[PDB]
Amino acid sequence: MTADLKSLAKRIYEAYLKNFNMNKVKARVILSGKASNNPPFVIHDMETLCMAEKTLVAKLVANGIQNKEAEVRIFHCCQCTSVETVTELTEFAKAIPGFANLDLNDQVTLLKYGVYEAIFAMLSSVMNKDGMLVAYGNGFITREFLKSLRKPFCDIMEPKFDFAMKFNALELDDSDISLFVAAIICCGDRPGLLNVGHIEKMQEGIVHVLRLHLQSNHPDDIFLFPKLLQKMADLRQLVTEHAQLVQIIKKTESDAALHPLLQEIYRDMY
Ligand SMILES: *c1ccc([N+](=O)[O-])cc1C(=O)Nc1ccccc1
Ligand SMILES: *c1ccc([N+](=O)[O-])cc1C(=O)Nc1ccccc1
Ligand SMILES: *c1ccc([N+](=O)[O-])cc1C(=O)Nc1ccccc1
Ligand SMILES: CC(C)(Oc1ccc([C@@H]2CC2(Cl)Cl)cc1)C(=O)O
Repeated sequence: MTADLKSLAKRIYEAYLKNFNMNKVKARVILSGKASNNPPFVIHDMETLCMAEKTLVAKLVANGIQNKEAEVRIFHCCQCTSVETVTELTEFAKAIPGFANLDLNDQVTLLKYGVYEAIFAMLSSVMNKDGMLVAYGNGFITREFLKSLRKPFCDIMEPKFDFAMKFNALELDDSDISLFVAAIICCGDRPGLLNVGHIEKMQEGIVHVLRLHLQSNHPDDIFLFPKLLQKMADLRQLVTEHAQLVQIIKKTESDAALHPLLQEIYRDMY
């Protein structure tokens, strides 16, 4: 249990709560509705989509996407939410003791492979069996409407709902997700890592606080730590399959222009 570790556990917790505006507590209260009778605007078909797109009429006109196919509009603003999460993650990583001290090539490498493995883990916080919160909790896209899209777009988010359902069953709080996300970033297994030895030292410190933190917060889930280690493996597989589907859609779809920042991350990944 010790004391210095508890401080580190909360440095990682105070960060995250500061960099990620949408956490599990806020999301879990919206989906519960036990704090407001003003539910979010549900998006379950093309009509509700075009309605919700009436608000964001400026972002679409200036971006030249107003008259694009429905699938290209969704996975284009949704692509904009990941560019924001990558920025927040880059700042959250600074709170990880030892990360700012590593070589820039290693920092860029760790974030290059860990951003999406964490985007999908945190994405589960705003997901249930029927949909996921969007627009900072103001909207709610249905899990079925995303499947109703034409392939391959309909095969993009369904795997995320699959992981989220099994992941959310572990019943973690932001205190646990923070350390978990920190462990994802500190992974000495990423390809091309220079000082592969030091990063392993930094990962052991985080993974150790995570094991002790889970043992202290979820005392009855003896094997919660092994379960999370398995989830880290599934996230790596989930990102691999996802990144492969972006390259496929990047050439076979002449109307879906990938974002520049995300274009560098997906380059020569898996
Ligand atoms: C993304 C796609 C479509 C819309 N829309 O039809 O309004 C909105 C968004 C979105 O993420 N908006 C947003 C902006 C700023 C902060 C939170 C959410
Ligand atoms: C980001 C947020 C919202 C929208 N939108 O719905 O108009 C678009 C974006 C965005 O980043 N679009 C984009 C795509 C490709 C290259 C640059 C910018
Ligand atoms: C896509 C990925 C992540 C989020 N998010 O968690 O804020 C949202 C979206 C998204 O596509 N939102 C959306 C779609 C359509 C209309 C409004 C908002
Ligand atoms: C997690 C998420 C939403 O996955 C995507 C989805 C769509 C795209 C864009 C449209 C093509 Cl396929 Cl060029 C890139 C990444 C993201 O990275 O923002």
